[PDB]
Amino acid sequence: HNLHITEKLEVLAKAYSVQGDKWRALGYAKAINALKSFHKPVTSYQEACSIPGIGKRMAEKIIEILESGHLRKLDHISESVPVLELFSNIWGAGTKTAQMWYQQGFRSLEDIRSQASLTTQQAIGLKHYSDFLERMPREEATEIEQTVQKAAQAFNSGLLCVACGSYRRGKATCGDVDVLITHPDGRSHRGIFSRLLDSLRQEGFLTDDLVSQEENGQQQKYLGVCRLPGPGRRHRRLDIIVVPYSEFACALLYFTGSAHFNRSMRALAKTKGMSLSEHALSTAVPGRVLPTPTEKDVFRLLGLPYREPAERDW
DNA sequence: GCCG
DNA sequence: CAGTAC
DNA sequence: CGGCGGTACTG
Ligand SMILES: Nc1ccn([C@H]2CC[C@@H](COP(=O)(O)OP(=O)(O)OP(=O)(O)O)O2)c(=O)n1
Ligand SMILES: [Mg+2]
Ligand code: NA
Ligand code: NA
Repeated sequence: HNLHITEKLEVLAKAYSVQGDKWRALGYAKAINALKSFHKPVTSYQEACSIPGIGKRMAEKIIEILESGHLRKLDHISESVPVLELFSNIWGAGTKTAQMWYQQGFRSLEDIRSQASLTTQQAIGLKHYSDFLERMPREEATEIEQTVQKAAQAFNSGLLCVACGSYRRGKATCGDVDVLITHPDGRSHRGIFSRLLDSLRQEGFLTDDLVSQEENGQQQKYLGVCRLPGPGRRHRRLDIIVVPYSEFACALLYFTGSAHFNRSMRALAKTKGMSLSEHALSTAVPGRVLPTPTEKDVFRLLGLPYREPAERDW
């Protein structure tokens, strides 16, 4: 739907975000969404005030954009913001690191390459800078998930592998590939990361590891980098989680998202004296875990109608 | 920034 | 722990 | 006045 007030607001929101004002940025995000959810182009100050997520200050900005066709605050955004955005788009660097690099006089990725001290993660993020900002066709995400599934089912064919994130939400393109792995017997998921990752390494599929606590038998996730074989391939981000079957629905719901949708659902759980995580839906406090064999049960226990993954793309 |  | 990440 | 989702690695 709408509109063009949001276009101005998003510039401001991004400026707040990269500069580290996360809660103010959150407020803008919620306002921007409320605006995008409204059917009718907002006209009245009082109208743009009745909307949940819109207050006195967001209203005024809306009124100025309606009257003047401009938001004066956009003329006074710090000159640092484009460089902060450039730096924080390095995987493994966030606002704190970006701000420090900026304070140290760095202005370009060449500055970072030649003069900044990089964490192991950040060096990987930098060397794949363009690739990690690309989205892949969902056809490619299928190939990547199948690669993971084949390696997994090769040593335990009962392993259940499901591509989640934007892929499961049906998006045409994917930022990365998110794969959930579990086992219906409730125990054969334990300790498999070593075997799975070793297998994917043997064929040269994995190219870099970002987060992978392989000294821990209770490792929950792998975040890394892969590349399919042959010409015309880019490096793609790969995220794998391995979960016990008892937590399947909550893990699936979480990993499917969207992130915004997860936050909304967890917010709602709080209002009902409950707590929702990737492990379980509980009553609040620890608390008592509720039985959730399927995603549908999570919605039901929260008093919600079920939403298909494509309807969770918030 | 928003909200209770 | 703070930072960054999902 | 003061929280905003809930959680998993890293060093
Ligand atoms: N702050 C976040 C980030 C992610 N997730 C969850 C929901 C989405 C899932 C995968 O994360 P991403 O890969 O970042 O999201 P995506 O929906 O798959 O989008 P993209 O196509 O950009 O990867 O993990 C979350 O709960 N909270
Ligand atoms: Mg994803
Ligand atoms: Na980053
Ligand atoms: Na490791």
